[PDB]
Amino acid sequence: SRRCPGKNAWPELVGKSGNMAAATVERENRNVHAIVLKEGSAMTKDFRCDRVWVIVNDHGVVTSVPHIT
Repeated sequence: SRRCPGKNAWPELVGKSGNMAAATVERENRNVHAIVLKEGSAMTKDFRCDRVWVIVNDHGVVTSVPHIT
């Protein structure tokens, strides 16, 4: 059993504002929730469909792929 509804990764978000990214996740996937954080943020590592990490740079730009994590 490992198949959650909604997209699990938004590679196309790489390069977009952490806000637009998180929004895209919660919007495109109403079954998940995205959180905004910068590169190196002390965040969980486990897997959570309702949780999507939005890693952005000092400019608030999504540098890492926002995927169900």
